[PDB]
Amino acid sequence: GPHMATGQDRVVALVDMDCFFVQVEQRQNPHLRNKPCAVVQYKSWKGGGIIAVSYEARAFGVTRSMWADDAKKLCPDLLLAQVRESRGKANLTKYREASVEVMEIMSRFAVIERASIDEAYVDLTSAVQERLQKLQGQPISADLLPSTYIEGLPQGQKEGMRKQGLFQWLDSLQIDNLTSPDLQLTVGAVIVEEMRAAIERETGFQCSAGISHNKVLAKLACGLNKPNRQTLVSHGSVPQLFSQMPIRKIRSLGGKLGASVIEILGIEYMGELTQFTESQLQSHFGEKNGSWLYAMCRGIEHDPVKPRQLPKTIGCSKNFPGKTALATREQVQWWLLQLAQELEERLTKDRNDNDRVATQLVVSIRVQGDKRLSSLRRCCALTRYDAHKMSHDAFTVIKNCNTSGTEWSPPLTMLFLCATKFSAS
DNA sequence: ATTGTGACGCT
DNA sequence: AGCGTCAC
Ligand SMILES: Nc1ncnc2c1ncn2[C@H]1C[C@H](O)[C@@H](COP(=O)(O)OP(=O)(O)OP(=O)(O)O)O1
Ligand SMILES: [Ca+2]
Ligand SMILES: [K+]
Repeated sequence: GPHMATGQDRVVALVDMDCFFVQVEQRQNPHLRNKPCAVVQYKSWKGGGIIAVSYEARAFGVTRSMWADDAKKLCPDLLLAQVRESRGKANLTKYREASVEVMEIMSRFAVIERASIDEAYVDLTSAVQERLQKLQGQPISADLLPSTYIEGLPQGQKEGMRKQGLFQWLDSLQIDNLTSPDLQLTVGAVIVEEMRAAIERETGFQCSAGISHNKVLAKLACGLNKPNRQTLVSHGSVPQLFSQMPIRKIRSLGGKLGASVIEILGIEYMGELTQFTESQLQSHFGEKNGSWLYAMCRGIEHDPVKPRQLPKTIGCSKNFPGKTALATREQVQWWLLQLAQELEERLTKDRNDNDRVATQLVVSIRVQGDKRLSSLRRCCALTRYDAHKMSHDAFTVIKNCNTSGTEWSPPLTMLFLCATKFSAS
């Protein structure tokens, strides 16, 4: 009743750069704009691996993690841009720098949590209060929400329906109540329209966004209307929305845990979780997961938007699949050097830009025929930004994995160097 | 022969 | 600490 908290205390947005690496390449090369096109890493094995796909190309069935030769079968006019190669591996610097452009604009409007290179959560609660007090009672015009969908409306041409739903929502709004969660979300959506307009004006990049009361709903909302649109998911919209939502679509339930929720409880949709007590869910999935599931099938989640615009780790990884697996000492040392040199370059830039120094080096490897994605993960001290020293230390840390009697066996299928544990500098 | 990231939880 | 999960 009156004491049941409804998770309506915050306004949270999730901003997601539409096919980001593709947009970066389309900005640089106008011949790629408004065409079916994709970004690929490497080129020899089956044309290279596709890692990003424009919406025009998605219409032909082109997806990430598909070989370029196969994508060309689906879409023979597909245009491709290749990731830069430096020191023998893919180098994502162009995309990291573009991401910083976007994140810096978002940070003007509100505090952000960098979730990935192309995704950030936005805490809008204080921004909405400020904008509400600046309104002082006037309603919100549809003209302030030109790309917003209201999930679940209209009820009772795609752009025509978008506007019908928005009109239903806005006519229903009680603007006089400065504490109405639905009003707060709507003002959040106005601010996100402005943020998205600023991103596009100042970078050329388009994005989609979700606006709701927490991060999981904001992420779910963001996915409902792409590309270049934003979606408001109100608390009231959750029962219908969840009633036919596959559990795997909710952030963190797309893996083994979600599969076990489905198998153990015999359900398919998020909304079905409401039938179970909190103790029942904790009994199947643990105290933390159980309480989380109990609240989140009701639209409630408390995970904060962390004030963190920079990555916490700086990592350099390369797979050596099939017959490219590393089999000699000279090879392992040469690739550790290559990785360590990219890492030193990025670390020196990070120290200059962000006033911090990493203090721990994580070295990880995969060994041929090992079922796990990482076979070994050991850490050593990171005391100066020197590629030769880091590569020597990584070798020293992994060298007892060699079971030979100048050869390396079993062959190595992945090397990974990661700088972690930053401290202010 | 999805690769190259990056965040967080468990024990 | 090292390993596992999840997503991007
Ligand atoms: N597995 C991956 N390997 C390499 N890069 C990836 C991988 N997954 C995603 N990315 C890269 C390419 C994307 O441009 C960028 C953002 O990822 P993601 O948001 O999932 O898709 P996207 O931005 O390309 O399209 P959209 O969000 O519009 O559906 O990160
Ligand atoms: Ca994206
Ligand atoms: K993303």
